[PDB]
Amino acid sequence: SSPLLIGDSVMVDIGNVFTKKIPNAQIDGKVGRQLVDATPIVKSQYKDYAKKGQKVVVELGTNGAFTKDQLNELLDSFGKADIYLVSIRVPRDYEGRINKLIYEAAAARSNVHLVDWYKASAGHPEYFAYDGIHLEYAGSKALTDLIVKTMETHA
Ligand SMILES: [Zn+2]
Repeated sequence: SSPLLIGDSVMVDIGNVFTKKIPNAQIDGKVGRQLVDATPIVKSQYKDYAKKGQKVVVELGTNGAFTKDQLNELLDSFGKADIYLVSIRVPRDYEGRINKLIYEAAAARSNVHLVDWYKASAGHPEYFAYDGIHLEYAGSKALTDLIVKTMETHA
Protein backbone atom coordinates (compact mmCIF):
# COMPACT_ATOMS: atom_id res chain seq x y z
CA SER A 1 0.00 0.00 0.00
CA SER A 2 1.01 3.62 -0.51
CA PRO A 3 3.02 5.31 2.26
CA LEU A 4 1.98 8.78 3.39
CA LEU A 5 4.67 11.43 3.83
CA ILE A 6 3.59 14.62 5.61
CA GLY A 7 5.76 17.57 6.51
CA ASP A 8 7.01 21.08 5.97
CA SER A 9 9.53 22.66 3.58
CA VAL A 10 11.82 19.63 4.03
CA MET A 11 9.05 17.40 2.68
CA VAL A 12 8.64 19.77 -0.27
CA ASP A 13 12.38 19.45 -0.93
CA ILE A 14 12.40 15.64 -0.95
CA GLY A 15 8.95 14.92 -2.39
CA ASN A 16 9.82 14.45 -6.05
CA VAL A 17 13.08 12.62 -5.31
CA PHE A 18 11.07 10.34 -3.05
CA THR A 19 8.31 9.73 -5.61
CA LYS A 20 10.86 8.89 -8.32
CA LYS A 21 12.19 6.19 -6.00
CA ILE A 22 8.82 5.07 -4.54
CA PRO A 23 6.25 5.76 -7.29
CA ASN A 24 3.08 5.25 -5.22
CA ALA A 25 4.16 7.53 -2.35
CA GLN A 26 1.60 10.14 -1.26
CA ILE A 27 3.39 13.42 -0.53
CA ASP A 28 1.81 16.19 1.55
CA GLY A 29 4.46 18.88 1.99
CA LYS A 30 3.92 22.57 2.69
CA VAL A 31 6.49 25.31 3.23
CA GLY A 32 5.92 26.86 6.65
CA ARG A 33 3.65 24.13 7.99
CA GLN A 34 3.61 23.97 11.79
CA LEU A 35 3.16 20.58 13.42
CA VAL A 36 -0.02 21.65 15.25
CA ASP A 37 -1.66 22.26 11.88
CA ALA A 38 -0.86 18.74 10.63
CA THR A 39 -3.12 17.02 13.16
CA PRO A 40 -6.46 18.38 11.81
CA ILE A 41 -5.33 17.37 8.31
CA VAL A 42 -4.57 13.82 9.45
CA LYS A 43 -7.82 13.51 11.40
CA SER A 44 -9.91 14.73 8.45
CA GLN A 45 -8.00 13.42 5.41
CA TYR A 46 -5.78 10.48 6.38
CA LYS A 47 -7.87 8.18 8.60
CA ASP A 48 -7.22 5.32 6.19
CA TYR A 49 -3.48 5.64 6.84
CA ALA A 50 -4.01 5.30 10.62
CA LYS A 51 -4.22 1.52 10.50
CA LYS A 52 -2.06 -1.49 11.32
CA GLY A 53 0.37 -2.22 8.50
CA GLN A 54 0.26 1.30 7.05
CA LYS A 55 3.41 3.44 6.93
CA VAL A 56 3.59 7.19 7.50
CA VAL A 57 6.58 9.53 7.51
CA VAL A 58 6.46 12.67 9.68
CA GLU A 59 8.87 15.46 8.68
CA LEU A 60 8.05 18.44 10.93
CA GLY A 61 9.84 20.99 13.10
CA THR A 62 12.29 22.54 10.64
CA ASN A 63 9.86 25.41 9.99
CA GLY A 64 8.74 25.85 13.60
CA ALA A 65 8.87 24.65 17.19
CA PHE A 66 6.17 22.43 18.67
CA THR A 67 5.33 21.08 22.14
CA LYS A 68 5.25 17.59 23.60
CA ASP A 69 1.44 17.68 23.81
CA GLN A 70 1.20 18.76 20.16
CA LEU A 71 3.47 15.93 19.02
CA ASN A 72 1.51 13.39 21.09
CA GLU A 73 -1.73 14.56 19.48
CA LEU A 74 -0.29 14.09 15.98
CA LEU A 75 1.25 10.69 16.73
CA ASP A 76 -1.98 9.44 18.35
CA SER A 77 -3.90 10.46 15.22
CA PHE A 78 -1.99 7.84 13.21
CA GLY A 79 -3.35 5.03 15.36
CA LYS A 80 -1.63 1.71 14.78
CA ALA A 81 0.34 2.76 11.69
CA ASP A 82 4.10 2.50 11.71
CA ILE A 83 5.33 6.09 12.00
CA TYR A 84 8.76 7.13 10.75
CA LEU A 85 9.59 10.28 12.68
CA VAL A 86 12.48 12.36 11.35
CA SER A 87 14.78 14.38 13.59
CA ILE A 88 15.57 17.90 12.43
CA ARG A 89 18.71 19.88 11.68
CA VAL A 90 18.13 23.63 11.55
CA PRO A 91 20.07 26.64 12.98
CA ARG A 92 17.34 27.63 15.43
CA ASP A 93 17.49 27.95 19.21
CA TYR A 94 14.74 25.31 19.59
CA GLU A 95 16.52 22.57 17.61
CA GLY A 96 17.73 20.59 20.62
CA ARG A 97 14.44 20.86 22.52
CA ILE A 98 12.40 19.63 19.55
CA ASN A 99 14.81 16.79 18.77
CA LYS A 100 14.53 15.74 22.43
CA LEU A 101 10.76 15.49 21.92
CA ILE A 102 11.31 13.41 18.77
CA TYR A 103 13.82 11.07 20.43
CA GLU A 104 11.53 10.65 23.44
CA ALA A 105 8.49 9.77 21.32
CA ALA A 106 10.47 7.21 19.32
CA ALA A 107 11.82 5.74 22.57
CA ALA A 108 8.45 5.37 24.29
CA ARG A 109 6.20 4.36 21.36
CA SER A 110 6.66 0.93 19.80
CA ASN A 111 5.15 2.05 16.48
CA VAL A 112 7.34 5.19 16.17
CA HIS A 113 10.64 4.53 14.39
CA LEU A 114 13.36 7.18 14.55
CA VAL A 115 14.80 8.50 11.28
CA ASP A 116 17.81 10.26 12.80
CA TRP A 117 18.59 12.85 10.15
CA TYR A 118 20.24 15.09 12.74
CA LYS A 119 22.87 12.47 13.53
CA ALA A 120 23.21 11.14 9.96
CA SER A 121 23.84 14.60 8.51
CA ALA A 122 26.37 15.72 11.16
CA GLY A 123 29.29 15.25 8.80
CA HIS A 124 27.56 16.72 5.72
CA PRO A 125 27.59 20.53 5.43
CA GLU A 126 27.08 20.06 1.67
CA TYR A 127 23.52 18.86 2.35
CA PHE A 128 22.37 22.31 3.53
CA ALA A 129 21.84 25.51 1.56
CA TYR A 130 23.04 28.88 2.81
CA ASP A 131 19.72 29.71 4.50
CA GLY A 132 20.01 26.63 6.74
CA ILE A 133 16.50 25.60 5.68
CA HIS A 134 16.54 24.42 2.06
CA LEU A 135 18.24 21.11 1.37
CA GLU A 136 20.78 21.00 -1.41
CA TYR A 137 19.81 18.30 -3.90
CA ALA A 138 22.45 15.99 -2.44
CA GLY A 139 20.79 16.42 0.95
CA SER A 140 17.36 15.56 -0.45
CA LYS A 141 18.76 12.40 -2.03
CA ALA A 142 20.45 11.42 1.25
CA LEU A 143 17.37 12.05 3.40
CA THR A 144 15.23 10.10 0.93
CA ASP A 145 17.56 7.09 1.13
CA LEU A 146 17.69 7.30 4.92
CA ILE A 147 13.89 7.31 5.20
CA VAL A 148 13.55 4.42 2.75
CA LYS A 149 16.20 2.37 4.56
CA THR A 150 14.45 2.93 7.89
CA MET A 151 11.10 1.88 6.38
CA GLU A 152 12.66 -1.32 4.99
CA THR A 153 14.13 -2.27 8.39
CA HIS A 154 11.85 -0.57 11.02
CA ALA A 155 12.37 -0.04 14.67
ZN1 LIG B 1 13.67 23.97 -0.52
